[PDB]
Amino acid sequence: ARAKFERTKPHANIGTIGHVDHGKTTLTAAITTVLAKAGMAKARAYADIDAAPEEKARGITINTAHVEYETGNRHYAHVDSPGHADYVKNMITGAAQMDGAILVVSAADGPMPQTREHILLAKQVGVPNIVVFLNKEDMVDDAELLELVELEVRELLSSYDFLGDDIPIVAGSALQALEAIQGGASGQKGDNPWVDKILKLMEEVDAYIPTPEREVDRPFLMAVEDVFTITGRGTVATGRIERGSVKVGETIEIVGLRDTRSTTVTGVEMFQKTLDEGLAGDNVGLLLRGIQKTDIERGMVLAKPGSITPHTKFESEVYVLKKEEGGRHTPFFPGYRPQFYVRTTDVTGAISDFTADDGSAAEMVIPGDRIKMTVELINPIAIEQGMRFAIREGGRTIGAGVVSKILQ
Ligand SMILES: Nc1nc2c(ncn2[C@@H]2O[C@H](COP(=O)(O)OP(=O)(O)O)[C@@H](O)[C@H]2O)c(=O)[nH]1
Ligand SMILES: [Mg+2]
Repeated sequence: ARAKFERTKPHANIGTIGHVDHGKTTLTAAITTVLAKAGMAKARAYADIDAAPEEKARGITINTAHVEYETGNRHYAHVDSPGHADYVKNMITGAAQMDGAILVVSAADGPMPQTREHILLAKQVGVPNIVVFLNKEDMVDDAELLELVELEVRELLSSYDFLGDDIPIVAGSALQALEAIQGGASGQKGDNPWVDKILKLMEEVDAYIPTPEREVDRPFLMAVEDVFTITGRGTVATGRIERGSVKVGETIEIVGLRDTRSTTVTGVEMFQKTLDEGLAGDNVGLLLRGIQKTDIERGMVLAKPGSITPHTKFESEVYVLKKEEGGRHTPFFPGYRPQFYVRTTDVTGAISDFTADDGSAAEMVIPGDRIKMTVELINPIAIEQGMRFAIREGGRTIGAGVVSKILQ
């Protein structure tokens, strides 16, 4: 009968990716500017977005512009960054979630090394989907040429396991659309062909990039931060619920550092609140029946049973911090054994099997660069694909990783 009324339009986090100078920032400006004609955005000017501010977080410095807008279908947080290094750092550290990405490819240049590398990183950090905007169409007078670039991009996407045959590719000119608005174009479809292509891009983004599942609908996960003995019935484990929800009476697992163990949550507490249910984002104390404080310790996570498992070895994309950004001047090398900060604690590990983007072996990865490598931890800990971690030496972050593949 009646659909449920949605009080808020769906939300998704996207970003523009692609090679420097291909039009990422111009496209971002053009989107906000076209959508501002509908009343759905603050029109943001190129020079504004192009001057992206620095952000600090957990020891990583990244230049990143954040714009917001909506379509008729969905609200968007949109990230855009000046340089390649910002994209590596944002994608690896996860400082900007991407539910999907707009890959901007210059028609006049075709895909370029950072085109490949941003698709690579998109695959490795688990970006679900990509929409391509083939920019600078105004510079290519030749439909046969546009097709060849589009085929090359599809082939490139397919080689990183995106569905190259399904990815929408919209060809256009971000610059011409912005000039068309400045010259008086309305933002209504059919009013201006360059603006129509921006509107076409966003329709494709609305249709093709999925809205992420709500965090509270995902399987429960909480990293244990503190634990307390208050009565004999069990220990109160505290933390912030990273995702999902937990209810009194539910069976959860304690995962990592010790054999996985099942227990019943018999209470959920927040400040001044006894709850029946803790929700993602809530800082809670959870009473864990029959668990003694000695059985439980930071590093461990609480999780819906079977939703996450302990592992010791995995492939990852790792960024090495420059000394400028608080790292060391020396490269990472095979068999280096730093600390791996996994959610709450340092775990000792050894890195190995450095794999260059072309798949050849690498002898090292210098600060400021990124590489695929294998981590083996000394103790098992709850690991899943897309989990981020810091690599740390004497408490200082010297790199950043994202799990790309569980090996054991
Ligand atoms: N001819 C043309 N130039 C464009 C177009 N989009 C961007 N540019 C120009 O290309 C340069 C790089 O664009 P920018 O958005 O800064 O690229 P980014 O580094 O990928 O963000 C700028 O001087 C833009 O004005 C386009 O559609 N056509
Ligand atoms: Mg830019």
